[PDB]
Amino acid sequence: EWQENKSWNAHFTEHKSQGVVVLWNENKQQGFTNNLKRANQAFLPASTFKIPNSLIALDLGVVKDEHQVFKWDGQTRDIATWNRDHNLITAMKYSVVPVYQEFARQIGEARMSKMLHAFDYGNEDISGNVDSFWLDGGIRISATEQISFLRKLYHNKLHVSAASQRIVKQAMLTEANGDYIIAAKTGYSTRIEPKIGWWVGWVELDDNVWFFAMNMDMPTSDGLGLRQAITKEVLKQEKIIP
Repeated sequence: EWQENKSWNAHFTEHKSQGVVVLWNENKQQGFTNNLKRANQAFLPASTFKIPNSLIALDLGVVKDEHQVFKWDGQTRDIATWNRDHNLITAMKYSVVPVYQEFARQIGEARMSKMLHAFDYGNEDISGNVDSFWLDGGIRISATEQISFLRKLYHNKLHVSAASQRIVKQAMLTEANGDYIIAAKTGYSTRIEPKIGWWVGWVELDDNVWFFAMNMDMPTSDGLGLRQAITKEVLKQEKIIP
């Protein structure tokens, strides 16, 4: 049910990179990766934690819906797109950390901990500050664990409302055309070594769904475009996208 495909290493080597891509074929119930060991290594989730954070904040009524406006607190920060008003759609699109830090404080430690246990998310450990544990605390998740969590979200089987799950899946929409749809989230963990980049989500076709999770070494921010580019080279090679 898990097969290793070392030919995908060519895509990492040609881009002067090191990492893992994991794919799951939903119709055939089979997994594929270039590296079984790194596929089961657990890291900080960084901004991929926006998926479970959104679901918990909607189910508890901390966020009313995808149109509610969260006003800029007034403080300038290094990322320009953060210095304005946002809704859930634009906060996910531009990875707006301060909006999600406010969500976490309103949820509080006790509810965050007990809701994550329900989703069986990684090592289920939230030790550290209630508003940064996913950036520099004790929570850890592997690429094969991201896939388990995403399949449950896709089939509306997490223990929250169907409506909450549909709103978060809409907010993950990244790309669509006549050939495929991609729903996904990026991450970048820089506070604790080793510094890594993430991309997790799925490709919906007419007759099948392909789940994916990838992470890669990211010693500096110059390689961030490679999260998406290396994943799309694997998808083209396997004939999932043209």
